[PDB]
Amino acid sequence: KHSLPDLPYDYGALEPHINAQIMQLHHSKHHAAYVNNLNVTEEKYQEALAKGDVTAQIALQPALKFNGGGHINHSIFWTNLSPNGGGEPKGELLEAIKRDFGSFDKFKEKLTAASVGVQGSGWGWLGFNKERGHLQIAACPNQDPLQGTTGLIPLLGIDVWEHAYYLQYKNVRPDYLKAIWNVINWENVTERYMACKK
Amino acid sequence: KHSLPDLPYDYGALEPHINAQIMQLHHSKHHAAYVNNLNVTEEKYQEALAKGDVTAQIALQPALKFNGGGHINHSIFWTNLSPNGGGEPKGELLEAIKRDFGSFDKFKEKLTAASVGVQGSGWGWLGFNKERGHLQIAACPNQDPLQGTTGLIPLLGIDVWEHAYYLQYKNVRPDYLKAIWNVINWENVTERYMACKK
Amino acid sequence: KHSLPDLPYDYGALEPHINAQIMQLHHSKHHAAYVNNLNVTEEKYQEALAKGDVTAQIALQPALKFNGGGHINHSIFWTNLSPNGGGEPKGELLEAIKRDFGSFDKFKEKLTAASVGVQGSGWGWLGFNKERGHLQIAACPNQDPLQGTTGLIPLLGIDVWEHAYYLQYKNVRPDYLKAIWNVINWENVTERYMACKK
Amino acid sequence: KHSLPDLPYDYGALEPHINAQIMQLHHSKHHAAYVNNLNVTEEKYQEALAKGDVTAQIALQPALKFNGGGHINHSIFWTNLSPNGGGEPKGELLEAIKRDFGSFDKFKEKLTAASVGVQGSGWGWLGFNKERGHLQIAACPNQDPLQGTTGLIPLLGIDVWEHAYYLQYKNVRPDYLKAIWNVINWENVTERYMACKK
Ligand SMILES: [Mn+2]
Ligand SMILES: [Mn+2]
Ligand SMILES: [Mn+2]
Ligand SMILES: [Mn+2]
Repeated sequence: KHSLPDLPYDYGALEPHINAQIMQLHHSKHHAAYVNNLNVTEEKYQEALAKGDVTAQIALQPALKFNGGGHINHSIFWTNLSPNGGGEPKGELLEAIKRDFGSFDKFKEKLTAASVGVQGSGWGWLGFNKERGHLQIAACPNQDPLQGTTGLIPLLGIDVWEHAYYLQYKNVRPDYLKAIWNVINWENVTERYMACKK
Repeated sequence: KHSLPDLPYDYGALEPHINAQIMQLHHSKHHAAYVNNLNVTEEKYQEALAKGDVTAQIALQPALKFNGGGHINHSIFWTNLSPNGGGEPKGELLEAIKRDFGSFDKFKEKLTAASVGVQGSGWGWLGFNKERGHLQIAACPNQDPLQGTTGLIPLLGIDVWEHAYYLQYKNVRPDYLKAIWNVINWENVTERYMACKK
Repeated sequence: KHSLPDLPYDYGALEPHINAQIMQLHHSKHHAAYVNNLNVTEEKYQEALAKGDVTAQIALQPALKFNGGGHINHSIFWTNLSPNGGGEPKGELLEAIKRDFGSFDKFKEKLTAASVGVQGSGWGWLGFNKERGHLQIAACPNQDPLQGTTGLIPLLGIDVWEHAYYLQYKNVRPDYLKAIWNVINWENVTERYMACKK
Repeated sequence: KHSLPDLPYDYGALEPHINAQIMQLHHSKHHAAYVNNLNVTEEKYQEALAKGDVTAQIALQPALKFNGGGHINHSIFWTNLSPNGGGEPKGELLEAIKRDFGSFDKFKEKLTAASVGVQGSGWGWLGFNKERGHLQIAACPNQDPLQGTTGLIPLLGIDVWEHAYYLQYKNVRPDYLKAIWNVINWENVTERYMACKK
């Protein structure tokens, strides 16, 4: 079975950057949608695998990636956010940011960059490229997962799907994206960071 | 130059199905975004064509389709909607619907079908397949145009991009999709229809 | 376990249309490659499913579709070919061809059409669209299966991957495509046809 | 007008690695195909741009990228190959290879890696990522150009489209890929390299 994470703060705790109406729905109506369909599909995909049924296995695949990836994209997100989060990453992570984007503000535009240009629905990502032992920004389509689709390890991800900001910023994706920095829980983005080791 | 169509009714005129806050923004902040970037890109793409510069031509391509298709997808949409629109297509169009989906409610389910399943951002489409002289439902990704990407002729399209319903239906795409029928200006969907001739 | 079909004729039996060097390799070196990797992957995909491991499940997906689809695309192919095959489809199938493409020669160009324009590697397909009870030509990318990716039922498929003709027609895909008609086992393309029933 | 480059050696000059039957056809029948269709399409695309005809512009797009990118992918290729080419990149380029893949054999494996895994038709690429001032291996689909589609600068590319090796290595892509090293004209791959400057 797969289950919906409780988010590490109330809905309320990310005001004013992200309002609680958006957190209310992102977690409960949105993320829960994916977990449940992940479950129905994975269910169906251990049945069809078992029969060796390669066309219904291939047919259950976009379903599996949308909800699969939609479950794990949004599960990393809540953790990347926190009220006593925010500011700039201390220590090691910061230094890697410095070593790879030149400076934290250069790193910040480079990620607003990726995120603000997702044509349609998708995500912006600060990832880790462990074959090259460095940071790496990537943007992903729909709920297409960073590691499931590129092999890069997710440290920080930004949802730019309209359901993530619209009820608040309306058409202005980059306003959302500016608010977002203030709740970025660098203490966890670092934990993910450290996990990766050279 | 490309210019933003005025929509054929005030924002207000599609209440309660689509509220005027949504119409206000879809036309003004959203569609206008695409026209203007269409223009900057087409500008740049007659410069680079002129230099025979095939890599910057290929680079301006997703930009051109997003805003190109985003301009023409949304320009057909306003025309497919009207207050004294709605109900059931009379005459010829209805009959083709009957001949191709069996009945208008079978046709309606088949198009909610397409639309409600757009993984991510995209559109549901009642099109015309002129190589086979019949109707044809198609769903398109992002602002990927029906005829620019499939050759099918657009008669009726439904935006299922979240920016089309979210401020009102929130996570409930199919509620939007049920409201939508009541403003469907069949008189124009028919005009597009007739244009196609066998 | 998945196993390689024996092909229903010797390599030799499709001369001169397709030479036996090509049949030798298509079946033995090519198709067998896919079956074996289908097996290793499906193996790995019942392990990771079992652990509920959604990122390695999503990572095994292009592997599964390439070899999955590559196994079932090529398994339908051999059956669509035969020496005492060829000519035009008798009875019902022919009539559906007449009803959907106007005539067998109109149907033949419409399928050379699809096949000859596969940008890169892929397949041309005479399929069945069972939601609309009619024939339907479709072209698929790489070893992307007709029914696994579109829901259409495969009656006749043409490989236009270069490995299918190159050792013989070299750069001339459409020469291959003309030869191909002469070995088209219409007796089986019909059996697939009939299976579909309205 | 666009014109076919003469290749910098006779067909013959890359034996035994790539045979002259393959060079004969790659340059003459294959690359020439793309130049000519580039030309017809670019022609049509300055007509339709001129009329502001956004759906026929979007329709001429896959045509333009296939032949556009197919023209420029194959034009860089001939230059990356030479008889008095081969071996090990001297100086600066070598050092960047050392700095980015650890060693030239690690770099070689990493690029056979990319190339040998192109599902279907495509290319493996040693590129330059000028926003990060370093080397970067990328693999591209069909004739999808490195810089036109990723912004990375092409220094060395390997065609793994079957038309590049099949008449010689048949199903064995990696044999082709091993032969390939021996004709790699490092003197030019370096010139492209140096052009990029930090
Ligand atoms: Mn989301
Ligand atoms: Mn819209
Ligand atoms: Mn094949
Ligand atoms: Mn080539």
